[PDB]
Amino acid sequence: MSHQKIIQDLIAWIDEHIDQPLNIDVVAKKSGYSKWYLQRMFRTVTHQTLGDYIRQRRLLLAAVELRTTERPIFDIAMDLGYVSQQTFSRVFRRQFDRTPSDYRHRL
DNA sequence: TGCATCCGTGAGTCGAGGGTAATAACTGCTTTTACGAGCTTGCGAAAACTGTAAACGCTTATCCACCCGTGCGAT
Repeated sequence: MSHQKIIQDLIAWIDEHIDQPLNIDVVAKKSGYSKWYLQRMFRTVTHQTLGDYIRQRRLLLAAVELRTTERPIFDIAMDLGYVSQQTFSRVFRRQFDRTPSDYRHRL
């Protein structure tokens, strides 16, 4: 089994469990590998990062929880690896170039 | 020294059903008291509006250290 089949399984590993507290100590242990070694092979298969991409699906989930659900900004961050919305609102100007308040207005 | 008038006594719980009636003047005249009518203050409400330290949600400016963007290495 080549490693390009490993990371193909890893793209369906998280697509249901980004609302869960999913950390690297779960992803590495339930893959059969170590904590660091999964990140070296992750570059040569999809050209992007791993610890930011789980945020990139988490910040994708916050936008589809804002354009559909009435949940506030402060405690969507509580389930997605943040302890407050102060940093969680800040990276959204990097990921989608918008404010977490301004997305729901422009339809 | 009787004799004659007089004041003061006379069980206790309950009970039922209730309260009266005879008879008595008219007039003109003058002073006091009440009853409704109509105001005057004033007092408790409704409906607006001008001063402050927090007043509901929410962005940034920072600092920093867990983690690890990757590379290269461990047997």
